[PDB]
Amino acid sequence: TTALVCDNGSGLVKAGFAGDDAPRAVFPSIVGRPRHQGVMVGMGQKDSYVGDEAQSKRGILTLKYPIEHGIITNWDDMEKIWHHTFYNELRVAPEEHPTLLTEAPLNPKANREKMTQIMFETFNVPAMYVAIQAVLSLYASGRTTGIVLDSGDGVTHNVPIYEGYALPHAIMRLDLAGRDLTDYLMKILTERGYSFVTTAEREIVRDIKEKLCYVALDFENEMATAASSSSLEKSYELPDGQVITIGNERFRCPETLFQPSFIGMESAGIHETTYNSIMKCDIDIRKDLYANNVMSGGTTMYPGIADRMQKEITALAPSTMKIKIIAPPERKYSVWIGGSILASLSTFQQMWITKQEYDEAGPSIVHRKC
Amino acid sequence: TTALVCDNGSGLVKAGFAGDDAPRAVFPSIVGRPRHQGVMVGMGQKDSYVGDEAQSKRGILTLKYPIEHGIITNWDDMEKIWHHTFYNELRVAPEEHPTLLTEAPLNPKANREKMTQIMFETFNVPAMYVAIQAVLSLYASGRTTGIVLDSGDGVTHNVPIYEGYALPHAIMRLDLAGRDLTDYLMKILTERGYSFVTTAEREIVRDIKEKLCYVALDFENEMATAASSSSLEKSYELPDGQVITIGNERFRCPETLFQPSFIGMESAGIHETTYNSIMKCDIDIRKDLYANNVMSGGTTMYPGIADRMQKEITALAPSTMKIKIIAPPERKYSVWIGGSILASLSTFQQMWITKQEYDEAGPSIVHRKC
Amino acid sequence: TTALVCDNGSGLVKAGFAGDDAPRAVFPSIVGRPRHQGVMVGMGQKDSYVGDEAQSKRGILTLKYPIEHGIITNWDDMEKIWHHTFYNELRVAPEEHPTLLTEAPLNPKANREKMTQIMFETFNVPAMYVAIQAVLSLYASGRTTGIVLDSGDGVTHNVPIYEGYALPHAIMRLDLAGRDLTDYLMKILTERGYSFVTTAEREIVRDIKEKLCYVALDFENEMATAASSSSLEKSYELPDGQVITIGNERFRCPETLFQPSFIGMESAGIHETTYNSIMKCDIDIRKDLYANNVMSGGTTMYPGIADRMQKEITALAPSTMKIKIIAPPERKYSVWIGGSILASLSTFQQMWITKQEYDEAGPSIVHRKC
Amino acid sequence: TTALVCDNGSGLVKAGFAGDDAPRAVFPSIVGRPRHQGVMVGMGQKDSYVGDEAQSKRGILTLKYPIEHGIITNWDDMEKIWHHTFYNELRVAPEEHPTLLTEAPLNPKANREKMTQIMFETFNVPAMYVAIQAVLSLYASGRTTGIVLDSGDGVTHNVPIYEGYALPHAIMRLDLAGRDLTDYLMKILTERGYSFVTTAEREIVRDIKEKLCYVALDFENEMATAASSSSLEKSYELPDGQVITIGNERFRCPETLFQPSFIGMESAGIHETTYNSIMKCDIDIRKDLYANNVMSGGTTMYPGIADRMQKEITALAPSTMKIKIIAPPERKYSVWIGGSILASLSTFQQMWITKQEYDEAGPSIVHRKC
Amino acid sequence: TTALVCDNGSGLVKAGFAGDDAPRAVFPSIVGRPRHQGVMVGMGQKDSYVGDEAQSKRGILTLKYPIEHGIITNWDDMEKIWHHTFYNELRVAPEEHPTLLTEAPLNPKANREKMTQIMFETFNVPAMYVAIQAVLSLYASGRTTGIVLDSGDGVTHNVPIYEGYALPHAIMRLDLAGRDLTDYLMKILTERGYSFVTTAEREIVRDIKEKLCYVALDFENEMATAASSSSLEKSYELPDGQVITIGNERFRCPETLFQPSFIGMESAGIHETTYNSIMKCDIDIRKDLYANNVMSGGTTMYPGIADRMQKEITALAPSTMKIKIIAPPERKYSVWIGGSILASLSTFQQMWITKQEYDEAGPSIVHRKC
Ligand SMILES: Nc1ncnc2c1ncn2[C@@H]1O[C@H](COP(=O)(O)OP(=O)(O)O)[C@@H](O)[C@H]1O
Ligand SMILES: Nc1ncnc2c1ncn2[C@@H]1O[C@H](COP(=O)(O)OP(=O)(O)O)[C@@H](O)[C@H]1O
Ligand SMILES: Nc1ncnc2c1ncn2[C@@H]1O[C@H](COP(=O)(O)OP(=O)(O)O)[C@@H](O)[C@H]1O
Ligand SMILES: Nc1ncnc2c1ncn2[C@@H]1O[C@H](COP(=O)(O)OP(=O)(O)O)[C@@H](O)[C@H]1O
Ligand SMILES: Nc1ncnc2c1ncn2[C@@H]1O[C@H](COP(=O)(O)OP(=O)(O)O)[C@@H](O)[C@H]1O
Ligand SMILES: [Mg+2]
Ligand SMILES: [Mg+2]
Ligand SMILES: [Mg+2]
Ligand SMILES: [Mg+2]
Ligand SMILES: [Mg+2]
Repeated sequence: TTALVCDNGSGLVKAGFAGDDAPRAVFPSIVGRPRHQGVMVGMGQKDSYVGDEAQSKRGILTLKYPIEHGIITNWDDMEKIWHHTFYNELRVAPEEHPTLLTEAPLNPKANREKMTQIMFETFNVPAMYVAIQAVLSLYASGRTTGIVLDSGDGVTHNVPIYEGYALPHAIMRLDLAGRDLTDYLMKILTERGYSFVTTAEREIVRDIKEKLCYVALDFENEMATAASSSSLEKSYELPDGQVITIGNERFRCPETLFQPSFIGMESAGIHETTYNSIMKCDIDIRKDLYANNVMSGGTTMYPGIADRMQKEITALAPSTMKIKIIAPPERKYSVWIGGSILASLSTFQQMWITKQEYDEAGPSIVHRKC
Repeated sequence: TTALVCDNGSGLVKAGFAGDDAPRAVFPSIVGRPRHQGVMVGMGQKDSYVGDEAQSKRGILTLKYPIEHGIITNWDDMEKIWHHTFYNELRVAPEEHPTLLTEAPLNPKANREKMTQIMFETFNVPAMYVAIQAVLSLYASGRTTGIVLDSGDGVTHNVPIYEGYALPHAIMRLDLAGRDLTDYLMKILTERGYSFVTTAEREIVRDIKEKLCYVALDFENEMATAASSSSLEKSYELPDGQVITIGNERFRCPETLFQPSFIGMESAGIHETTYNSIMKCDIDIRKDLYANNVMSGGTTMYPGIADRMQKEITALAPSTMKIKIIAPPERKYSVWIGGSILASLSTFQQMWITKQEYDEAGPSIVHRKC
Repeated sequence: TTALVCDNGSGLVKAGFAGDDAPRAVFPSIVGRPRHQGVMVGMGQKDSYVGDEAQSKRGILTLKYPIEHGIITNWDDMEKIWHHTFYNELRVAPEEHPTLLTEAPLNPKANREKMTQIMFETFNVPAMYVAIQAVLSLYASGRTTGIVLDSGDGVTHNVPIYEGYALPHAIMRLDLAGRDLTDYLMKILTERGYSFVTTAEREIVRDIKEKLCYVALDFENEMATAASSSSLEKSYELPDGQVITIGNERFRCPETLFQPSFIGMESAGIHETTYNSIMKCDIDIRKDLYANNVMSGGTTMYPGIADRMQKEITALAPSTMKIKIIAPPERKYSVWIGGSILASLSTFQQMWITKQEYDEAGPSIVHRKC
Repeated sequence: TTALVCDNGSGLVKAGFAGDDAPRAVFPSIVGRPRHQGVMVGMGQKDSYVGDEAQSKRGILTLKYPIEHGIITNWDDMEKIWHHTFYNELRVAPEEHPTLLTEAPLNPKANREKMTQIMFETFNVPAMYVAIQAVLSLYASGRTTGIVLDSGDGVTHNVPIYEGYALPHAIMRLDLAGRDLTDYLMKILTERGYSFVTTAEREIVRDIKEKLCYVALDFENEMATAASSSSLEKSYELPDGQVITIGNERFRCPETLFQPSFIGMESAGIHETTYNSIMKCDIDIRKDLYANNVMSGGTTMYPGIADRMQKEITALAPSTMKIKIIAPPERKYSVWIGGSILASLSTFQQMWITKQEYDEAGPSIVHRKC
Repeated sequence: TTALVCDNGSGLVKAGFAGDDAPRAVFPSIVGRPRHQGVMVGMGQKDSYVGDEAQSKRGILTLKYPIEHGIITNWDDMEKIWHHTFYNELRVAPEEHPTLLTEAPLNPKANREKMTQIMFETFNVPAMYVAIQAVLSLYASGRTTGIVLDSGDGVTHNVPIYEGYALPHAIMRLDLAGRDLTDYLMKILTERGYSFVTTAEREIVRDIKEKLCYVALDFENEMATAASSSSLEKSYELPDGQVITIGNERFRCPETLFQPSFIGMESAGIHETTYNSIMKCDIDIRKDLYANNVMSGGTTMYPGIADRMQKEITALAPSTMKIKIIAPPERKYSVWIGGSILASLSTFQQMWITKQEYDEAGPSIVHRKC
């Protein structure tokens, strides 16, 4: 009866039933093969470790993400993570409840085809559907009008949606996301005397960026304050026991979202892609899209990103237009919230692709249906 | 008991009961099909949108006019607009009150035949009548003598009417109207750096022409003032937030009414067709037609069109004759005013074509009756 | 008690009571049917228009004269004009006052019979009488001796009358009158660039001939003056506003009265028919008829017609005889003046044909009585 | 030695030498100024285009007729057409061969004066003559007795001619001709959905009337056949590629020749003007004029016009009289045939007005001579 | 003596002398600022790179087009490109030979004014002229009649031209051109696993579209062949060494020329705008415009675009009309060919705007002259 919604993101896998507020299953999407020979005999040494067990034993593992910027690079570990979150995390079978998968727009069709094939052949689900992460994150907002700024761990994409009709010709996609921010933070933290080279360590930098990084109102004056005094510096407690003192890196690595020239990308920052997509949209819907900029994803959780997004957009947009940046306090899981509120809808229950519909169509039904 | 009068114009549909001063229902006559796929599920997405709901959601629609220059191009959307203005706008049934339709002279008989067939078969009205827009606009003037300058959104026509006997052999018809003026304004506004290509945008140009365009007393001196200084330029507030600065376009696009060589037409302007029709009329009625030039329609609402019409006519007419241009302040709906004052007349109540009269006659009773 | 005198002429109907100087009712004798369909509903549109209401609304009517050259062509409109001048113009009933009708000599008996039948059957007058227009126009002169030159709109006739005994064997009749002059003026005005084809327009030419045409003392020298210079040309104010410049047409179309070869008639001019009738008269009354040439009718109102008539007659008559042309200043209505002065006479009151006399006699009493 | 005969008609200019059967030069009499700026440089763009070159390039021109209903409205283009037909069409000089011009009766003297002045001053012809179109069209018939029904493109006139003596007092002139028929066809073709507004298009309607229009034996029964079935409708191949389906318009627009109330004229049809002119003629020549009704002009080329003219005339004329309608198969150029057969006559060679005769007389010799 | 013709297009700058067949100077119109700091010292690092040097060093540059859809967005780089093509490419001075510039119709007057000001103030040319690209591309065809389908890199416009007189009221302009096709190809190539985000890469997609894209005879059957088998797929050699396998994208992105709904535009495809402009033209020139559809520009170089244009036009045009699509093998530079054949014309040598003419007129002489 109930439906499963599985937000297979690049950094986290939010999986839970339909009709509830919060996702019950949340864990990093990495698999870890044992790095060392393992002299001790017995104790249940396994070939792989998924999620929290990998996070706890990350010292002797070699963590890696199966999903790049949205595309699934490796498939065996992806279906392994799916089997894990289905059996060892939710303790349910896929043959009973329909599953709901999410993806980013401007996605290779091979990824969706392999998703459908894996879901229908290995697990044999009665029905499923492949929605868009940004559209669901807009559902969670309760409204139907406004452009969505969805930026997760691997991809940042924006799609403007009017009063039910979205604009596919203005869908912008930026490969700059949280993983690139973590890489830039690792690259700029070596200038302080802290080398993070290995994948296992990189997670420490990820947590440091998650709980110590913020976006400045403006770059120049915050640098001037960084240059003068240590009033800005703050210390962190490392798992090994040492302490580090980061200064301008607290707001320099989040600035890459607005100035991609730091990691080398030529793409316009997240504050300019939205304005360019709205300027590519229709001239009557711009008044409604300017005052509705729905943000989602874990990357939009920095303290002060909403204020800078606002300021930049009213700097780009005309003065008479008013800019509003909807910053929900549960925007980290807004995609899952939208999927769960979508799965309970009665009108949507008819457009699930079913096995009986899938047999004659093959793995190509997903493009024509979704 | 009461009778419905429905001025199914090319740009607006003025619909209301009989015996009242103002039409209660006024909205643009366009239907809009959804342009984009519509990813959001639910919320009441419809196949079409008529009138003000189309004007509000014109961003995602593709607006189009079912009526060209007076002829009804598409019939399904026309009867859809009729059903809309009957049920969702007036909340009345056509089976009870008789309806009154209007049309322009020199009209194809197929249009009137299809009008009668749709009104008698789909709605099954007890009685109806097809009058002429200019004759009704003259009724609204309270007088019976004078030529009528009726120019709406699709057609401009002139018919001289004496003390009850009109002259059908002098009925002039000009395909130049407000839609052509809007097209010319769109064509000449690209020279300033503002491209309006799509139908939805074109409505913005229509409102700009409605509330920023005027007709000059003479073209040459106003151009000389346009050439020298910006004393003439005025800014406009666009819905997107931007501002535009129009100069000579304020009086260049309304000049097409008097110089059709701008949009390419070879027809004499609205100031020469009236004089040629009066010169085609009888030699004793010219003295009464020269001093009575009743104007109507929304196109005759430009500031200064009455003065230029006067000046041009006394330039064409002999000097001893005096020219008067009746410019009523409610000439935008003068056709509807005349229809409503006509429907209350007791003598007219006998010449409605009824269903019992329509059965044996077929759809050809309208030509012999009206 | 009082008696009605009704001069039912070809161009005008002079109707009034007896014993007064001027006729109170004067209007053109034409009926006008509506030419156009008449789209406007109501306002009192009528089937016909008689007299001044037809003259005012002549633009949309098709005027026509019921009386040709003296004979009544159509009878329904004639009795309609009679009913009009009796009820809507004089506001009196024919059943009370006796009516007096006039006619031209050498008239078909059917016309007088139908006149008597209409007056006695439709209106039921107590008494009536059918006199001769020229005899009454001679009464108005106060004298009893002299030939009468009566020329109205349709017929020109001359009857010499001695000291009470008229000569019926010398009654000449010429079908050349004002209508033929108007037709000739219309035919010769097209050579200047002014086309008058329709009946309504023709009235404008009639007024132009009434107030701009004169008869020359001699044709040759006036042509020589017309040929040289524009000293003769004069302009006219048309009702439409235009102006025309007529030259030799001011005295060419009135010359038809003396040279009938212009409109094609073979009849001797009005200056030769009088001389031929006097030469057909008795040899002792010629001395009294030569010095008494009473003129009447509206056609004899041209400036200079009296002088030319004189000159022509003394050119035809012997030198020892003296020629006099009585040109009264009220000769336009001289027939009505004579009828009114005749109706007051006591001796005439006995010879009215009465209904009681009419019953047994039928419509043939008029020939034996009058 | 040879003489030029130039029938400067309202729609066509038939020009050729004398003594031959057919006119070598035939082309429409219109001049066309270039309507558009003409971006292409070179190629021989000219200020005007006359005749067939205007007909071929009528798309970018604005055609107009210098001759109205017989009067020459504009003189510069008229003398331009004369110079064209003299030099670029016949390749002859006017100084050598005498020219013969034609005109309609009841013509303004200014037109003939300007004709003579242009022919004697600009071209300096040795001699010329201004004849009448109907008299020449009667010459072409080989007989001398009979009334002529000459109806071209601008004027329809009738003049009865006996055994050498014509009757100028019975010359009727009707302004209804082929141009008015084309205008009526354009006005009544808009009821089928085909709008012809511009002058260039109007020529297409002219050809449609020339090769698809006929006159019915009677109006009522042909309408009854038009009302029932499409057995009457016929399609036409437009130059643009489209096809049209005309029904009752094939015989409705030619009916205007007999019922002028369609275009609004009050004049009696061509079947009543002839009878009224014959009834205005002499009573002994009516027997010879009834059996001789010579028709000419291009307007008399409709299939069935002869039969309807016959039927109408024997309906108007007495029964004992026999009516004959001479319908020659070359009546389209009968005026030119008569001019050419007239120019070869030896007796006519003496009455040409010569330059030596023209010097002292001025431009007024034409009225006294012709 | 010789004249310079400079086709400053949106994607390429064809510059060469007059009187020769091929343009000697051809290079992309982009400027590239150095993206990276440039650690190496010396070697001639420059602030900008224009044309082929930018194409060779595009890896470290950020290419951008100064011309949008025809309008010049940035002026400093535009005059820089002009100075480059004048000095570093042709090695000539502008002060000696007159220059000829081209532009698209329906162009903002500010662009032409700035063009004239830059050419007369910075370079001080003796004379110049601003022609239209489509008119020149028609000159290159050697004929004068036919509509031109000019579609370059930024704008597609159509102007019908008759035998020297063009029709400015039927000039259609479509903002869909090769740049939009390249953007659509980049958007649809991400579905195969190849992300092109940066401007430098986009040139690789441009070359892929130039040498691997074709237009199908019909969309449906070619999709059916694309769906079934890889018989359609073809590989490409990337500069980095990798190979790509494109399938339906070979004919899907060129279909945008006929179905603008792919990139979101509401404009009718290039096959419908031509038919709508011809239907807006005159009815006599349609027969000559249907059989003459001159194509030009680099976008019209796809294999099979001529056949599809033909088929679509005979599908829209009537059947009796014959459609011809002139597809010249040098239509990529047809505008330059026409400019060069135009500059050698003797008649055109008089209408160059000169400095002495420019002084008193200011930068506004270009509108009144060209
Ligand atoms: N409190 C926080 N502040 C800043 N960044 C955060 C915070 N929490 C998570 N993130 C970043 O957001 C990313 C998670 O993205 P997520 O929303 O899970 O993407 P997806 O929905 O595609 O799985 C992490 O990589 C982390 O770097
Ligand atoms: N205030 C105004 N000034 C100038 N033009 C106007 C104004 N209001 C309306 N119009 C023009 O008049 C047109 C409406 O014509 P309308 O009178 O409704 O025709 P119809 O009676 O046939 O419906 C509109 O297209 C608009 O361009
Ligand atoms: N002032 C005038 N000068 C010249 N002609 C006139 C004048 N007034 C009237 N007429 C002519 O006289 C005619 C009127 O004739 P009228 O005497 O009324 O005849 P009847 O007595 O038979 O009615 C008119 O047709 C008009 O043409
Ligand atoms: N075959 C035809 N059938 C009917 N009408 C025709 C035909 N040919 C020509 N006409 C009409 O006749 C007119 C030509 O008149 P025409 O005899 O040339 O007058 P004119 O002699 O004064 O030049 C044209 O306008 C055309 O409408
Ligand atoms: N062989 C080809 N096949 C398809 N498209 C081409 C080819 N060559 C060039 N193009 C396209 O044509 C465009 C060049 O347009 P061009 O004719 O130079 O415009 P302009 O004349 O305005 O400079 C390029 O952007 C390219 O995409
Ligand atoms: Mg995400
Ligand atoms: Mg209207
Ligand atoms: Mg009288
Ligand atoms: Mg003729
Ligand atoms: Mg180009």
